Amino acid sequence: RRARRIPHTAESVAFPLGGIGTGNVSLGARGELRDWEFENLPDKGRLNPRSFFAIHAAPQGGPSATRVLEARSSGRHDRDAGYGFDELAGLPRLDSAGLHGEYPVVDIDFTDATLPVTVSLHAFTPLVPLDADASGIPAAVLRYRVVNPGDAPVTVTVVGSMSHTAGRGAPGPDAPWGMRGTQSVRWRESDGIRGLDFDIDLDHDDPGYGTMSLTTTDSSTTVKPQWVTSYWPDGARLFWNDLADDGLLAPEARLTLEDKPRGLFAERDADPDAPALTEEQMLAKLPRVRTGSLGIVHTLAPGEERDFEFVLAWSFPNRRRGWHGHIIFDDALEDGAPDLRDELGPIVRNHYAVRWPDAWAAAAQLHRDLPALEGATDAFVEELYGGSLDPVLADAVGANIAALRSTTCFVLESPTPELGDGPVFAAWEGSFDHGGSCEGTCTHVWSYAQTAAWLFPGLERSARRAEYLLETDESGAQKFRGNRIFGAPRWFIGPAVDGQLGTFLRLHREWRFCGDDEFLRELWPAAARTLDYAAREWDHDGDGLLDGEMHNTYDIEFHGVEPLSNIIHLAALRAGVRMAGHLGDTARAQEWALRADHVAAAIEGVLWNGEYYRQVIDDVDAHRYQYGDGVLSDQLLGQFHAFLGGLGYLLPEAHVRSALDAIVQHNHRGDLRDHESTQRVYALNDEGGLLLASWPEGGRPALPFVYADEVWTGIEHQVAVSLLFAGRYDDALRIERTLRARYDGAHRSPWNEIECGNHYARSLASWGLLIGASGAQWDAGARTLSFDPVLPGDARFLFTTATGWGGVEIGDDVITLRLHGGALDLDELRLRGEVAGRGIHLDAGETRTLTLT
Amino acid sequence: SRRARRIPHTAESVAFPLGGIGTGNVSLGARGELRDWEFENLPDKGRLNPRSFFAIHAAPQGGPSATRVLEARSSGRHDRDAGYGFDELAGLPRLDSAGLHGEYPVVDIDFTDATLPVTVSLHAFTPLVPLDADASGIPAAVLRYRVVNPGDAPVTVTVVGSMSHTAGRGAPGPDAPWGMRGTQSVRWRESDGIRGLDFDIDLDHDDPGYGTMSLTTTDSSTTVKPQWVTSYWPDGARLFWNDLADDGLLAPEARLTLEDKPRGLFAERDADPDAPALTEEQMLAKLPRVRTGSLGIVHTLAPGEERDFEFVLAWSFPNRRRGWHGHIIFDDALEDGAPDLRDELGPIVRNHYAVRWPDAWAAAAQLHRDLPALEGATDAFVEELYGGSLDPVLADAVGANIAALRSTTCFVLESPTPELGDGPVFAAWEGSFDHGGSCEGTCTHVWSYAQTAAWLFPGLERSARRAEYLLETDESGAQKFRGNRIFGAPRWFIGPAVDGQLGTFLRLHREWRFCGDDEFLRELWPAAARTLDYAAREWDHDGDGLLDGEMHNTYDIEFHGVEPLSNIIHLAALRAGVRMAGHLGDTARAQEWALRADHVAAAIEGVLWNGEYYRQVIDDVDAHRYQYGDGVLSDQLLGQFHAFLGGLGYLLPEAHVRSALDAIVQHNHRGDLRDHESTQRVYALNDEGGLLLASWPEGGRPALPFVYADEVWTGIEHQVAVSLLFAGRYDDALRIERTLRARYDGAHRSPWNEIECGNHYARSLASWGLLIGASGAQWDAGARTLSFDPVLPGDARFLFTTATGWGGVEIGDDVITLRLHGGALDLDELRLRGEVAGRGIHLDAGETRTLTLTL
Ligand SMILES: [Cl-]
Ligand SMILES: [Mg+2]
Ligand SMILES: [Mg+2]
Ligand SMILES: [Mg+2]
Ligand SMILES: [Mg+2]
Ligand SMILES: [Mg+2]
Ligand SMILES: [Mg+2]
Ligand SMILES: [Mg+2]
Ligand SMILES: [Mg+2]
Ligand SMILES: [Mg+2]
Ligand SMILES: [Mg+2]
Ligand SMILES: [Mg+2]
Ligand SMILES: [Mg+2]
Ligand SMILES: [Mg+2]
Ligand SMILES: [Mg+2]
Ligand SMILES: [Mg+2]
Repeated sequence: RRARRIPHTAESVAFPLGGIGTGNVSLGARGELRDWEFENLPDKGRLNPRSFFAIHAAPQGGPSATRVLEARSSGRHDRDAGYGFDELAGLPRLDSAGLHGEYPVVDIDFTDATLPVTVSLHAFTPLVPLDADASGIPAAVLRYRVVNPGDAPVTVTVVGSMSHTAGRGAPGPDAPWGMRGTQSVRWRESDGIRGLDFDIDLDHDDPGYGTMSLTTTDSSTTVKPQWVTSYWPDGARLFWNDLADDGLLAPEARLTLEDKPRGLFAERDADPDAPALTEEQMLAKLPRVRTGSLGIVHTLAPGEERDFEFVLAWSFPNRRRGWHGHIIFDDALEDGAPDLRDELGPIVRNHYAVRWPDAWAAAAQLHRDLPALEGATDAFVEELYGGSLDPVLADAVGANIAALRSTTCFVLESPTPELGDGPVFAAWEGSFDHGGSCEGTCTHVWSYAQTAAWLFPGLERSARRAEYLLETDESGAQKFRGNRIFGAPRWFIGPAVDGQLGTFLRLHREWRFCGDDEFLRELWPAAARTLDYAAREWDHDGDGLLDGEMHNTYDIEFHGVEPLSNIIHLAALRAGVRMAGHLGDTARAQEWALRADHVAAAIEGVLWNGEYYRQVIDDVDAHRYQYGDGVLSDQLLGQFHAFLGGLGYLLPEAHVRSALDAIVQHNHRGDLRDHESTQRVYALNDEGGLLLASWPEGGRPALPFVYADEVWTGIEHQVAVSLLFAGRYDDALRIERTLRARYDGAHRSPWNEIECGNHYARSLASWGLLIGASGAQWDAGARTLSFDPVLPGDARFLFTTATGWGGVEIGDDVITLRLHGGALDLDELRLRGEVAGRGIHLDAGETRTLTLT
Repeated sequence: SRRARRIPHTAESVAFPLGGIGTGNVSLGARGELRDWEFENLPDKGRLNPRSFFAIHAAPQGGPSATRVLEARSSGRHDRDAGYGFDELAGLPRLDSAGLHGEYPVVDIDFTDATLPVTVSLHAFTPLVPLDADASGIPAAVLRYRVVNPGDAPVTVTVVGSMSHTAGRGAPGPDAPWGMRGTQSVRWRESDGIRGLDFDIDLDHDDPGYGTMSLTTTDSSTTVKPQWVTSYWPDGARLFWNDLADDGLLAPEARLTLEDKPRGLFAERDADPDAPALTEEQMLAKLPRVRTGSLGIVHTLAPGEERDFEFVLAWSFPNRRRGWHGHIIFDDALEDGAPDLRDELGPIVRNHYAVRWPDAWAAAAQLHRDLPALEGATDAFVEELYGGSLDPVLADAVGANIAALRSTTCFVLESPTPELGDGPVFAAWEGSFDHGGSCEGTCTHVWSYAQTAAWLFPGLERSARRAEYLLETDESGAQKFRGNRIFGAPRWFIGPAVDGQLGTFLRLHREWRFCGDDEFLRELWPAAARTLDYAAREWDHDGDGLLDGEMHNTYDIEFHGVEPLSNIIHLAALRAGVRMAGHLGDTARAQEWALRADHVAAAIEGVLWNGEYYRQVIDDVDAHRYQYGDGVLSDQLLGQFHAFLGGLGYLLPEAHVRSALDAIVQHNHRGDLRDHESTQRVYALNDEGGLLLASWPEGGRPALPFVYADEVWTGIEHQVAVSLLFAGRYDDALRIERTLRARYDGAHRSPWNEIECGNHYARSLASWGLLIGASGAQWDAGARTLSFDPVLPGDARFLFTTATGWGGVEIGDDVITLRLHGGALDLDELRLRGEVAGRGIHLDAGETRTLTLTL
């Protein structure tokens, strides 16, 4: 296998299935399902009762074997009440496993000393670049490949057993058995698929309502649609008895073995010769989760390999209207915007529910379209992980896509009439284990996130329209957390300099990617105002440099004069000139171009110290949370945006390189055992990482900004991307190797970079590594595509554009474009600053090799 | 040189619990970290106490200083969802490694580090004084850091404890800003011969969440920051570390907040933007409500010098909400009969320890003032339990499991019900979930397994027997197996369990035999005798003397047919009944019971014995769910465990008892569980071993056997190993114990926490019987006789207890020595291996007597 084998003992490792906005379930390195979080909230560590795969292998004329299809557990076994009944941890398992993840696809290869067959699991949820719907199906393929390496036929049953997740409620008389409603399960065969269809009797508009399914297209099935529900776990024992007996299953004659509540379960007030309860009446007194099993049965010849293919699908269509987070409280709202919530009502739907209002619909789609969906997914994996990128960089780019497809992000169906009809992308900053982290598609965080802008640009556009149409007032003040997507009044807190101007940079990015001038024009009156706001409101001494108190991503305000704000502003001005001039807004184009030149001069005159850019302040201790002559890792965040936006260097190339080099030299730690931090920990011990700031020349405040001693993968990524554009390949690679080692499975999961929450949005800065490594520059307005790889010689990269995606392959004398999705109609193709092709058009499925001479 | 085997700092499960009987607890991990902060009348495994940690500043003369948290480095998962948070101070430098050496109640944690210019060890304990439940119930612990200077220059060392109070948390909402329903306080205090930090909270004194804490020393060489800065951001910790790492000295903060008014993200929406600053007091009212302080002790160590930096951590949460408030005995499960006193009695029951000690400081002051005697007793205990002849495996099993008795699982109430009169009453959960009690009501079917308190704190067990007989036993002799009436509530409506009810009667005999108090027995005797007669009357439907048909038991199901668990317990109960009846002059009842017992033993042999073991006789093992038939039930001879411990000897032919025990071992013990198939709960798995509850070596497995048959319970493992020691099957006892304790050797589970339905599970207290069976200790307080009969020949040395006193017994063929460490002992006879060693032996604490044995 190409991916690195992660052993079954790496307990943190979780490979997430599910798509954009769908919610998720993960596979651990034991091959177990974990982190069941379908229900519009995170739920790391949620155990789904009785939900597992199992194998019965019956060698012809030989003893049978029956195992759960999981490697052995390891680690702490001191659960407070033991592993519970519903975990079935006492059933026999496979000795070991290795997990090989190339997100969105995983392979988990099992090893066992005695099982008479060998097993692997291939799993994925499709990902189709530029197709957010196809990439947002609430379902996953679970495909178990079984090999008979023995000399006699083996009859193999692979059986998924599953419980629906819906229905939990807080303990109480409205939630007997912790369940607010009662589940159902049945066998179903319709829509070209067969299997188990789960439901619940909650109201159609209850936020907790949802469905699940476990299906196959395999005709060779054996089923127990509904396990027995008794007070004791009879269901499970009967299931195992049924499976290990013969590798076949039957429906249960009786759905409960209780006649009436007795012994410990007796109702104190029951009439002791009440009439017999019907089974339905007895079921009404019992636990409300339901479980079924779908088995697929094949006799494998000596040597034969066969796939046992399932789909697991789910649908929780209803969200409560509002973030219901921990920041934007209904008493932290400012007056001024109409409160639409009573009129619009208490629910907003997930977008995915328009096509797939229940699990069956999603399953049926995934099975019907599997060749194309899988074909796309596989082409994506091959381009992303099978080209010339160093494996570390492919890992950083690819694995972090998981954040975009996690509970951190979601897509709402028409949440507010003010944006018109259609999907609106919105996101937390991250996911706490059990709730959202930091609501409002936070602009100072999300400005670092690049992945969606290149893979699902539609989503990012929908978000920019919320910020400009709803969250930007007449003066140009833009909220950095948005509440108006729900119809709710705005958050009362004011603008952040990085969030407001980062948003403006993202408007440029979005427009550059799609080429849609109408998109830009709609947002332009508000966007221009936000750029004007900065020079007017944030420069108190009229020198062109933003100064004094401005709020930033560090949750504090910087004072004095300093590069984070100023270099972002410089980039925004440059972007603003491009957009203004294109749109014919000649007054702003001129005004901003003058301003930009003046700012760049003033940055070099004031903030540059001959090695890096730093904060000019009278007294670094006069206000808490400053940094002064410290080296701020984000000093050049503006330049990261500029490189990615095709704006090149904002400042003298040698000065930018010096500054980057200072960041690497001073702020990168190979080992953190001696680091003296009172802050949050995302790197420690024998790990390394880029610090947010350090003070190599002294001047450390008593109380520096409150995250200065921390390590943020997002900042690591942005700096590495800048280093790539600057030609500092070795250092970018070292940053990325070091940070991804913290996420190699030993202590943290590859598919979950963390900050304030799991699947943290800043981690999506990582996509810029592909861009920087390849020097990809797509301008949809010019219809030009160019590459300029940092490393010389032969190369092969994934690329995206608005209209199409594929692979680029570069040699001495030729460049090849192969398109896997959509279409490409280039005015011009450039390689290393030279014209490689004019008028170059390709359709999906076509390859063109162009001579460079 | 440490006697306990070294547990590495990488063993994440390991937690050495400080605290005493009924006090609540905090634990030490193998990194030397404090963890599992659970002082407040409920379990709380995994609760992190913000800003609560020890650190060292080591300033070598003429060398670079080192400032470190006095913990080894963490080593497992680091993927906390938000990172390690500010208040964990996980980004401060730590030590390369540590080795934990626990001989409960004492622990030593030895740090190793390549950069620190001194070497550090932590010695910690909460005193344990056998037979003194109060002295063993101090809500405090000693934390004594030994620092050695192995280098070549003097080093000025500061060892600093920083600590937050735990009190005040509230459910999310407007009255719990920052998650805190009250505001804590901390101050420097010097009083009662001690000094340090005194923590309080502005909750009402009767609030269940009210309490205090203290961190004190008697060292005069202190440096202190009594109250860290409270700002919106964690300025306090930054200032703390700047202050420590600068010079190893601390100062009080001139400003208790660095906020002038709420600003920025914390600004109040409606505030006037140019509002003036608030006072410091008004500003603190708007800020987080936990308070932190730091007590440092400073000494300069010459090359080769060592010094103790001694702290005491103490706490007090005096108030419990009246009632179990568990998950079984809800209002819809309450019986009409006994009237509801709850409204008449008032909403709070106090912890017993809160009678003696008003607050944390009081308990700290006691512990410091009395420390030489308390520690002396504790050290003498440790030496007898762990420094004698027992195989270390056995000493481990006996001593580690005491933790359960001193955990949140158990507590002691001040006078919860007028119906028992005034005084402390012991009560217990079966266990402790991570964040709540497991299975309320001093459950009798579970607690009948527990032996530790009956030998170490018998008074506690007597107080509980009174609740059962006076409160939970009706006029027919039906006894509840979960007791709600201690709180003045109606009884639970569920009826008796055969093992619970008869197990409690066996424990009455046990308690009476230990103490020799006929008045204790007489008060309970009418109720107790009715509970024994209840069995033969109500549970034998075919007149054969054997209990038959539907009887509920510890497996939470009912056995049908006729089967040994019930019947061999009954046999044992009858034999104990005869002793008690005979002594009290209830001569007619003694005779009746003796003859009934003779008939029961004969019927057991004639019906339940199959030539190899005892089993369930039933027409169809599948006619009723949850049976076992011809399976081997590990608990078949539980009655015989009681009988052995109660001095009653073999209940059945010796060869048959040994055969059955051998069959339990042979059939139900597993060295490895890779091949095991269980749809049940997991307490043992994979490459572990254990004793299964049942197995079917000759077939006859029901489709749905009892619901725990395929499980492994340490309590059952212990009871069987105890019986095996009595029966002379030492090797097999040791094997069961070796295998079970290996499950709790720190690799996957903690030595100090055997688990079943909950942490610190009461059944694990069967482990005390290993000492009794290994030593063959037989104490009869009514006869004033003490005998030993060790399973292994030759020289031996054991802990022993009696009602009046405790100590060490040293045995050879030439002499037997008693050394009494506490109390007194007045023996009419001392016997060894059935022979009189001496008569008229009178010892006081601190004395020894060595008797030469006859040739
Ligand atoms: Cl899109
Ligand atoms: Mg959790
Ligand atoms: Mg349905
Ligand atoms: Mg079958
Ligand atoms: Mg200025
Ligand atoms: Mg490591
Ligand atoms: Mg075509
Ligand atoms: Mg075309
Ligand atoms: Mg917990
Ligand atoms: Mg006080
Ligand atoms: Mg100082
Ligand atoms: Mg009866
Ligand atoms: Mg009978
Ligand atoms: Mg082994
Ligand atoms: Mg192991
Ligand atoms: Mg000798």
